[PDB]
Amino acid sequence: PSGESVVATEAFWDDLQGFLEQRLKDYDEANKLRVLFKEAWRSSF
Amino acid sequence: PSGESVVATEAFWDDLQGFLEQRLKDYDEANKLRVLFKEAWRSSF
Repeated sequence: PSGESVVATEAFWDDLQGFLEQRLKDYDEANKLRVLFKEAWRSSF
Repeated sequence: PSGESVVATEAFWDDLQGFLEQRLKDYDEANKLRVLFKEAWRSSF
């Protein structure tokens, strides 16, 4: 992986939010960041 | 943690990029995303 196709996966963002949940201790906030970061990644194109 | 003060830490973003490195298998790409996502988080304010 060069680092893109995996980022384009729901699995990536699920685990990404999983990490966010671990650190932030908040599902909803981690969810907000999952979306925000994914949209930022979308703007990376 | 409500999910913000930890996100405001370099440690958070370091581990965040660590996760990105694990999945993406690329330090530079993971770094790009660390910055991008952090700037997105900045725009969350």
